[PDB]
Amino acid sequence: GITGTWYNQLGSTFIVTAGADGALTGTYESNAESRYVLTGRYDSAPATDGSGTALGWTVAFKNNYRNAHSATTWSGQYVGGAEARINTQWLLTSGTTEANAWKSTLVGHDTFTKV
Amino acid sequence: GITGTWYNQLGSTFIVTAGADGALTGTYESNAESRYVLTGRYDSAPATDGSGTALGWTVAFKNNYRNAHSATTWSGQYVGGAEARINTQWLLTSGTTEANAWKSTLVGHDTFTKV
Amino acid sequence: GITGTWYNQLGSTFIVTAGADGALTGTYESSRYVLTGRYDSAPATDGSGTALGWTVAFKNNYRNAHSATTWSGQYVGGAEARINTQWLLTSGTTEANAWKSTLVGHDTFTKVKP
Amino acid sequence: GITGTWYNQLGSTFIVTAGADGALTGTYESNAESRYVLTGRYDSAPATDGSGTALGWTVAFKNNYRNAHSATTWSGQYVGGAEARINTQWLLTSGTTEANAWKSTLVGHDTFTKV
Repeated sequence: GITGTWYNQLGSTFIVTAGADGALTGTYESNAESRYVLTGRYDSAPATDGSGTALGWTVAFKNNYRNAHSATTWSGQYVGGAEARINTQWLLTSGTTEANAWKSTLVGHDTFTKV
Repeated sequence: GITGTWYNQLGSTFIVTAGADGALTGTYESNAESRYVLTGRYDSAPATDGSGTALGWTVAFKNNYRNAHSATTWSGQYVGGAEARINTQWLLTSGTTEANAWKSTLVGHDTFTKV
Repeated sequence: GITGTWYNQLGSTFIVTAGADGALTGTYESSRYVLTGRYDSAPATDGSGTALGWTVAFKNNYRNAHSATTWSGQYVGGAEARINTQWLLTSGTTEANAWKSTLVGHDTFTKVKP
Repeated sequence: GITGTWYNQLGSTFIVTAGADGALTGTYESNAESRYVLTGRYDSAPATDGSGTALGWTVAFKNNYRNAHSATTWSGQYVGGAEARINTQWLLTSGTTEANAWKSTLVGHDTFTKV
């Protein structure tokens, strides 16, 4: 149930394909200039006791039009049902010098839904 | 630079290839039963001011022999500098029922060297 | 403002007093546990929220989970006042297990109970 | 073993007193202008299994001389011995309008020593 289009609570969209071999591939859209490659992995053989399915993905915010010198990783789980959701925590890291490496990484969370 | 074999503090091993317009491919190891696919992205065109290179990757802990029902993401940066390092922060999510979701994610930090 | 009884999404109760010097004191029920913390007693005019944080160690007369949680976040006043936080829960582990010592999560607190 | 003067890798210094039933009280500094109150809690009855002692504390970055409109919380554990250390992860949150809340919280790690 992961394959498809997902929307977060504030304008972002991603299209993902979940491969048989646990791969996650797609596009993240924040114009073709706000589109980025997404790649990741997911548990292709989860438990059927009501647990969600573990997954993660990465976007590096560089495309042929712009480069924010920053990458985000999302770690979380897919939960199906009538109300399917991907609940995540993410880490945003920017390229800094050594002296500023202390302030390099933001942390947040994101919920994605199919509508 | 990023391409190579890296080791963290505890002793795990990650072999990565940096290619494409920023693809990260490879394996994580902690023997063949401990090997898992890794996938991520990186800033293929970092700043020229001495900043590091942002990157992220994902490992889902399922292979042909084992399934921990969980995935880890590393968010961080590559420093070419003195000895090259990758300094990361990570999130490990496990699939949980919805009632135990509050304790699904661990957070920690990892430094990699080619030594 | 911040002073009052707060509840998170999971029904836990946070009774806190905001002092005039930026101290936060009170009690947390996830019986009760002592909480202490700090807040910005003079935030920005500009519509910014108020930065704050607090800690609870999960030890009282009944039980001891050998753990402490810290919440860091901000208060946003409004028709619906709310406190948006990220938290870190650290348990005592041996050295070899330290890598799995810390959970991370997010709590939203509100003056109305779920 | 917690009561005293602790130092992180970045210069920063913290003086804490551990009260008998779990209180942590002290100052965080790096001159008066750079001095701020800290308060936290610790497990006043740790396990005897050689596990460490859980604690946490908070500093809000406001004193009589300046206001960063920020608060940092440290969550971690005291590890005793000759090489006594406090290992932490932290969250730094800044006040932000609702529009900039995604980028309000920094995450990182710090290690404290008695020397």
